[PDB]
Amino acid sequence: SRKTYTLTDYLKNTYRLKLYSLRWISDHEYLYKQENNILVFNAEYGNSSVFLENSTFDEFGHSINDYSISPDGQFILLEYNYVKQWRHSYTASYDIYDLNKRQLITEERIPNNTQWVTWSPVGHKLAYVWNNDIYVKIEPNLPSYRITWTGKEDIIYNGITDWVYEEEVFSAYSALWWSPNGTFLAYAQFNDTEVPLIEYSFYSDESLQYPKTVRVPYPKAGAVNPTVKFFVVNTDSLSSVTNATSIQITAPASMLIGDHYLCDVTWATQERISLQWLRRIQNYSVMDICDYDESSGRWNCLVARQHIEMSTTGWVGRFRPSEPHFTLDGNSFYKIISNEEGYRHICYFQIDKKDCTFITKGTWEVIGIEALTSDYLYYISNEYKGMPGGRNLYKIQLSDYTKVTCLSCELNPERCQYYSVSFSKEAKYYQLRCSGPGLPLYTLHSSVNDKGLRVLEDNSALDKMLQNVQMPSKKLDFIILNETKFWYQMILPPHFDKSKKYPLLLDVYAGPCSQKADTVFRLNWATYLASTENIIVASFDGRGSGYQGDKIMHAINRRLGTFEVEDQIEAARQFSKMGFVDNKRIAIWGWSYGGYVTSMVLGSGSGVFKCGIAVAPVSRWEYYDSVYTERYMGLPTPEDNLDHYRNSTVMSRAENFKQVEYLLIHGTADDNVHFQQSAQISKALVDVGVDFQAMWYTDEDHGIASSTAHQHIYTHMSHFIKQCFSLP
Amino acid sequence: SRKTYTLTDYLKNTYRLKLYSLRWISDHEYLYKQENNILVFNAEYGNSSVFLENSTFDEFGHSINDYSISPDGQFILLEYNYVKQWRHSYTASYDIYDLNKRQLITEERIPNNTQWVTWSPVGHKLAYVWNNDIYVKIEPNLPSYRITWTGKEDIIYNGITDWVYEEEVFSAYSALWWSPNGTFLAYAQFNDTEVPLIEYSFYSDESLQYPKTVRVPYPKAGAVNPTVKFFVVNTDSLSSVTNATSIQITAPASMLIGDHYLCDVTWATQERISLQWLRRIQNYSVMDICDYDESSGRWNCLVARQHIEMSTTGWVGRFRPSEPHFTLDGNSFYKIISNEEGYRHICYFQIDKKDCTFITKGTWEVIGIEALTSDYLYYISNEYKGMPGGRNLYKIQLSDYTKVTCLSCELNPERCQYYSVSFSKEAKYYQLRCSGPGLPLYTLHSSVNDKGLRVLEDNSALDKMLQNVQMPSKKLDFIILNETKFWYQMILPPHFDKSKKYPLLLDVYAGPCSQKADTVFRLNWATYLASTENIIVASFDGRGSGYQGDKIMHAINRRLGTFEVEDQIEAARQFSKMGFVDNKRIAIWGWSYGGYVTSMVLGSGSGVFKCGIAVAPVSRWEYYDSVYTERYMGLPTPEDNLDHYRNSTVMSRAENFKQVEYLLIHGTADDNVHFQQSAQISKALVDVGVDFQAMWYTDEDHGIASSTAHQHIYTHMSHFIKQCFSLP
Ligand SMILES: CCCC[C@H]1CN2CCc3cc(OC)c(OC)cc3[C@@H]2C[C@@H]1N
Ligand SMILES: CCCC[C@H]1CN2CCc3cc(OC)c(OC)cc3[C@@H]2C[C@@H]1N
Ligand SMILES: *[C@@H]1O[C@H](CO)[C@@H](O)[C@H](O)[C@H]1NC(C)=O
Ligand SMILES: *[C@@H]1O[C@H](CO)[C@@H](O)[C@H](O)[C@H]1NC(C)=O
Ligand SMILES: *[C@@H]1O[C@H](CO)[C@@H](O)[C@H](O)[C@H]1NC(C)=O
Ligand SMILES: *[C@@H]1O[C@H](CO)[C@@H](O)[C@H](O)[C@H]1NC(C)=O
Ligand SMILES: *[C@@H]1O[C@H](CO)[C@@H](O)[C@H](O)[C@H]1NC(C)=O
Ligand SMILES: *[C@@H]1O[C@H](CO)[C@@H](O)[C@H](O)[C@H]1NC(C)=O
Ligand SMILES: *[C@@H]1O[C@H](CO)[C@@H](O)[C@H](O)[C@H]1NC(C)=O
Ligand SMILES: *[C@@H]1O[C@H](CO)[C@@H](O)[C@H](O)[C@H]1NC(C)=O
Repeated sequence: SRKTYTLTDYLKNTYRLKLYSLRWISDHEYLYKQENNILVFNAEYGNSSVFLENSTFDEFGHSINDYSISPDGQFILLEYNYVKQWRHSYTASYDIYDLNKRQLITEERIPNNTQWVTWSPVGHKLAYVWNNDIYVKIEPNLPSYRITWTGKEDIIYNGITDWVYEEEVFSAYSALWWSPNGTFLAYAQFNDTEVPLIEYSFYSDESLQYPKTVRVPYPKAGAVNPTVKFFVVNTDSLSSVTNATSIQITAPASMLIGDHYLCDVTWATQERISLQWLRRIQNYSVMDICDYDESSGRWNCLVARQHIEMSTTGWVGRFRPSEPHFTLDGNSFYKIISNEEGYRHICYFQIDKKDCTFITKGTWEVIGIEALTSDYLYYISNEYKGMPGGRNLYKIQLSDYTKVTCLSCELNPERCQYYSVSFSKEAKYYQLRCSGPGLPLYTLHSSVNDKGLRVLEDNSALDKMLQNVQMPSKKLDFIILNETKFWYQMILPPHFDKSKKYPLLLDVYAGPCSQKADTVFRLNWATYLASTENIIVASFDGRGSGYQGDKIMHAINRRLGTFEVEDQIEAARQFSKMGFVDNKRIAIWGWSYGGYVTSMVLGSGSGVFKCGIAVAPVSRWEYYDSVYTERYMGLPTPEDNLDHYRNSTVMSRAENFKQVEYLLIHGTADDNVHFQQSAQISKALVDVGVDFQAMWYTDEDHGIASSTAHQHIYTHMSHFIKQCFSLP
Repeated sequence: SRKTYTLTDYLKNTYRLKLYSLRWISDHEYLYKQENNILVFNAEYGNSSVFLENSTFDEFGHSINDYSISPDGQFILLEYNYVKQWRHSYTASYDIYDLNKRQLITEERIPNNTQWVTWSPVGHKLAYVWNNDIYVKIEPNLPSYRITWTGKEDIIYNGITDWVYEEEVFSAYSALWWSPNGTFLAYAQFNDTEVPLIEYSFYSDESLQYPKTVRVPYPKAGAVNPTVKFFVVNTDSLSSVTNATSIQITAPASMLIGDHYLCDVTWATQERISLQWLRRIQNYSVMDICDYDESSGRWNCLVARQHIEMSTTGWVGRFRPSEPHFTLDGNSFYKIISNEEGYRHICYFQIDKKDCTFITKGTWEVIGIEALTSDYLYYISNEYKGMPGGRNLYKIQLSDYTKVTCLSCELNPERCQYYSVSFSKEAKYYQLRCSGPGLPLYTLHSSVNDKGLRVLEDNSALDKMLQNVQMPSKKLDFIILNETKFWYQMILPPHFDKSKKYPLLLDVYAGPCSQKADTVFRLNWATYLASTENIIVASFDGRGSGYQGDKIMHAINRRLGTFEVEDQIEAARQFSKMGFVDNKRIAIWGWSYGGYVTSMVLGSGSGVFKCGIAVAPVSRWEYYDSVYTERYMGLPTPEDNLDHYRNSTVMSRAENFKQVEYLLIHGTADDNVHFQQSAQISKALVDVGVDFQAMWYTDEDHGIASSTAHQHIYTHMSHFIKQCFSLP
């Protein structure tokens, strides 16, 4: 009798997850916005005050898009006129509000169209990027000092990243790193002069008579990539008219030998910086430890003090060399590295000593190091109950590595099995965030004795609303494939009955180091497919998937479009043979890597799938960017991996699509996986005389996330699946 | 007759129409290519021999695309390495083969990537265009003389047209016109400096890592058009030492005022050239008559023999100002003009005298003037039986305009109601070519006592094959709307039965001066829809259509997207009265203008139609080109016609589409109706939440005509109509 979770429920966000986003600002207080007052909370006692009144900025004259408060609390950055670029990059105007006064500063304002801004970690110093050059402000109302002069659109980038670096190396537009003193400003410079450009049309509003051509430096696989330089500027010694001096730190000879990348920047102490560098062949990376010299005024990186990571089995790190977490003095640090068994665990490194010491071990993996104090290192792993898709927070005592406590496993075992955490400064308190399988639960804690302080948001409101609807349930379990455990999940319709046969949709991603079977609670298309259409939606993590060691993750090294595709077919075969799935109605779908796999599956000739939907698929590894592709496939030269680059396109399997109903969708302004990719898929289908369905989304990019497009594509695919499954 | 006309038959051409394409080379011989042998024929007696054996160039090494034989029969041009540009333009390599000898010419060869070649009209001089400049050859083996030096790719065009001029004005690449002597070479020169560029992606073979951006100068409505200059060179007075002397002919002062076009160039005599010009507001045109001054060396155009044409109710001419046919002495010419009742007839003009004399009159129109001799003007009209969609050859005795014979009406009246003609030089012989309603029949005749000589091709073969197929029939008829006749044609399934209800597809074009209802015999898609799928396929010629005078044709002046659209809806309504149509299954489709109308109909909210298909549609007139659009729509400024430009888009009707099932298809490399036009439609249906189907064809242009793409779209449209009509 209750209503079912409908397509329109998902689309209009009728059942919302409540959140509790805070920003720790000290060792015992955080900022939180409530009824859009920016408040401060005292962690120990829960009491709150009003940092910045909701009312303030009513007469400001513009919609304020985000804010940032100076660390040593005398000012606040008001971000407005936000215009978005790529995944992380955006441009914006900024005002500055002086708090010890009811006043916006009116002089020496940060310019409009600013590319990036950042407070120093302490005090109130400002660093920004405009027209691709760096600028520094010592005080909010004074003139800025110009640090670089070489900035040029699409060509020279100072302190911000170019397209590849934003997307694949740093996951940020930013390329600035202040010292903990705020004395030193470090920045990377990127040169893209000889990097080719991907070009495409943007139509814009009807009123535009002629289409625009968007042109972006984008190094496709095996092209000339950008180069990078790294610099450091003393921010305390600057002159109103005399040009600032930037000291350059050079990459180690073992990288300058060829094409390479800056991969990580991390200050250790006020006088030591850590640089991780990675060879274009992503086999070899070097951590450089560089110290400031009182005498010379320069930075020396002792060769004997370098740290090396190699991989014989695949590439380095999960998507990148892991982050190093330094002890307070800067003499040692902790880092995730693959152990001799191939499982990623925490290793202890001392700076002028060579090997490192494993402090965690076993048939699971550490996912991230989240905080370090002199008594404790806190990390998240999937150790609990051997479930690779779970997540908990653990604690190690550094005086005995065997002394390990799990801090989150038993807090709410049935409801919470997927945590993330956010510690105050010095880790005096931590916010725990549970993401499923029940409703998300946010809690606060004290670290001295790991006591539960409160409950910050339990989503009770959601709970009450959901009780009135036929929600689906989720199964997490595993199958065996050739002596190995591989997990899967199913989203089962309500009042599921195993004596009936249900149509099955295989939801697939399957990119390297991905995980599609886990314990998090989601409200999404699948929810609707199952609750209203009684469709089983299934996902499976096969060879190539992550968090279960290298044997499985690297099985696909130098070989995309291979074991990961086979394994999705085999999982389906095995789902077929469960008494409850009708083998006449099995479909497959996915987005991005997911579309490539889905396409490669549909073109395999397996006979197992009736129909599928590929959204924004890669169709040919030579079409995608250099950093991601080569990491998994090497270079597409005959000397290296050209044959497989050629044997693993969707075009080559064009003939087999005659055996299936295929819907191909792609947005036309996709700057990440270019429309070209699906354009070649269709040309290939056409050359061979195969019918299929298509949908381009004008001006949409890789996420197809504009509100109306979003509603449309999911509307379009629901029609498609419904009809594939003879469902009215 | 048992078997059916099948989709594959259409697509694979199981049933070929034979043709008889001949090339006259004198008053009494023609050449004909049978197999690959070139044959020469005698028209009077009908004997024939082999001019060029198919074997001659077996060791040429390159596949020969076409040939052109010098008018004095001494040499032949071989065209190879043919690369297609737009509709008429293309590049190619050329060799010249000396006939009296059997020698290829090795000296001073025509260059690669040549853009246009043409023999003089009498002898064997050559004029070609390479890198946008004109070169002349007196003798095939001698060095060429460079006539222009200003040529610049995409900017200066000497002797060839820019994109608009090629497609909308001359319907040709060529912009060279030899004088009948061969003495003078007259050529146009276009300057596209300020014309904006349409840009679009072209993806090419799979192997291209980066898509190429194609950029073409193309004035969209109301943008900066190209400019034109006209020159005439004396080709008898060229030297190697001195440069060629080009004499410019300026346009009339009444054209120089504002923006204008060069519409027609026609040589009257060895020393007289006729030029027509047209004002950007294409409602006024001026014919200029220019003579060579033997002493001066110049060309003078006496403002006094200027002839003016103005239209009160609309534009000038059908798709342009009609062409003049000059009597041999040059002093007078005949030309089709709209008369005072609004019908297009032949008018006689004497060069220095006012007005002109109409030699034909009546409620019908002359379609073309086909030949002129001392005693007779030959022309084609649609007078016979008052059928606007019929065509016939007529003869008028010049010494008494009331003496008008129909030369074609009674030859084969039940089989032939649509002819075209081709006359030999001096018109002593003519080939008739009938196109329907029966199978095409090609016949040769002598002009003396308009006698039949021979039957050239009667398609007997095709006849018998077709006897064994259940072919559809064709109903050609009319409906009365106000006090006016509007013609439709129906394509009826075999064994038609006026008692049963058939589903109907309205096949629409409906752009200005178009005619969809006629007596032509066609084997096409509609053929299949009727014969195999038992679908009636109807076309209708309403307001804005042509060959019925101006009341009908100009009714849509400055109002595109109105009466032509309404009228198609009304036609389908009328078809429903007629009791053999199922009004729950009426559909509509079109290409180009047809696409535009279909989409405008589908969005009218009319309820009449269930579904439709739009291929390569214009969606906004500001997107299409300047010459065509401004012809019917004026300028898109507030002071001229901007409101209707904005009330006539497909985008604005978007909400209405929820009422129907729509399929939109467009080639990504359409340089004519830019993909932009459908990209904007798709985004508008998306912004308003209307579902629909789509299909882009990568790298195809406005014709989407490569064999595979053609097979695929028609396959895909078949599936669409079939399911729209609940037909298996
Ligand atoms: C064919 C399309 C594939 C697309 C992207 C997939 N994402 C998601 C996971 C991830 C996670 C990263 O750090 C955690 C990360 O750090 C660079 C990159 C990525 C990749 C980057 C790649 N751009
Ligand atoms: C909205 C798209 C429609 C575009 C095309 C329509 N055709 C058909 C009729 C026609 C007939 C002509 O001579 C008879 C002609 O001579 C230049 C041009 C045309 C136009 C050219 C214009 N390219
Ligand atoms: C919390 O309460 C204590 C006692 O009044 C006070 O000192 C503190 O400032 C309060 N904190 C906030 C952020 O309101
Ligand atoms: C402003 O803050 C008050 C104080 O609680 C809150 O109740 C009110 O709803 C907020 N007003 C706005 C602008 O949302
Ligand atoms: C930036 O923007 C505002 C309006 O957009 C303008 O008035 C101002 O002068 C510009 N310069 C600033 C604030 O840096
Ligand atoms: C960028 O590198 C190019 C070499 O491709 C060089 O010409 C240029 O000087 C470099 N610019 C800077 C500022 O490093
Ligand atoms: C036709 O016959 C005449 C007389 O035999 C011959 O001279 C002439 O060359 C022939 N022409 C052709 C093209 O066969
Ligand atoms: C044209 O190209 C072909 C191959 O490049 C060559 O044989 C010839 O010499 C070229 N130049 C000409 C024909 O003018
Ligand atoms: C073409 O037109 C441009 C723009 O008016 C002008 O400056 C240029 O000289 C012209 N070129 C020629 C060769 O006519
Ligand atoms: C020939 O004439 C053109 C312009 O008329 C000039 O640009 C070219 O250099 C000339 N060369 C000679 C041979 O006089």
